[PDB]
Amino acid sequence: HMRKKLKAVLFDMDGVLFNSMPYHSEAWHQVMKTHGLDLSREEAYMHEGRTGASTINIVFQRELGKEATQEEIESIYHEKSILFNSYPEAERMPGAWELLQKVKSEGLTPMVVTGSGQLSLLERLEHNFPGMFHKELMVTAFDVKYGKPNPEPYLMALKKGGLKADEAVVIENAPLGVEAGHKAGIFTIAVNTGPLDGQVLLDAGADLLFPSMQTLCDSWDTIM
Ligand SMILES: [Mg+2]
Repeated sequence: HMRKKLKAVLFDMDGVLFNSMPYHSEAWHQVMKTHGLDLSREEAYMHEGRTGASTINIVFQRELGKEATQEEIESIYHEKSILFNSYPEAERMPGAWELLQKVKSEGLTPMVVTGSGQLSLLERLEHNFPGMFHKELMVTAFDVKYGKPNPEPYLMALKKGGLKADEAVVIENAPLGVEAGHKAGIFTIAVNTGPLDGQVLLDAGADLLFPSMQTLCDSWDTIM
């Protein structure tokens, strides 16, 4: 019955639309090294979904026992962007385009809800997923004060789309993201695209779990 109440599907970008997480984790790891801090690739994955600013500050708290200054945030963030974009551009997660076609064909509105401030990725959405997304139906780092795992971004999305929590579904791949969608009170589907135990996504409050975007796409008509 939830099924025909649906009006919008809310996608995270990294690890859901683009296969960028290998790169994000590498870039975080490396830029932290340069600044003289230990952030493993694995921990970088655990931070997926946060804004850059929130990530940097938390790493500073866990490692040095203090806040990062505003200048430290901008400086590390700029460098992280350089490192990220110095890799061959991230490609589409297999299945993402085909699922978006299924979503659109069912008359549903695609939205992006992301902690990303990476303009290279944000501006590539249209080129990769043509006709799917619009700026006014997106939430990015630029919109939020807190970001995931706070529900704030997902609540902003509902409002931007003029939706009620029961008129939406969230597609997330990372625990902080699942958590934010869940706390926004939205039915949340986890897709385990990363190197994580699918359990951690269930623990974060995911209503359904899939191993890949392809599997999710294949089972889209089964979902209720
Ligand atoms: Mg993600």
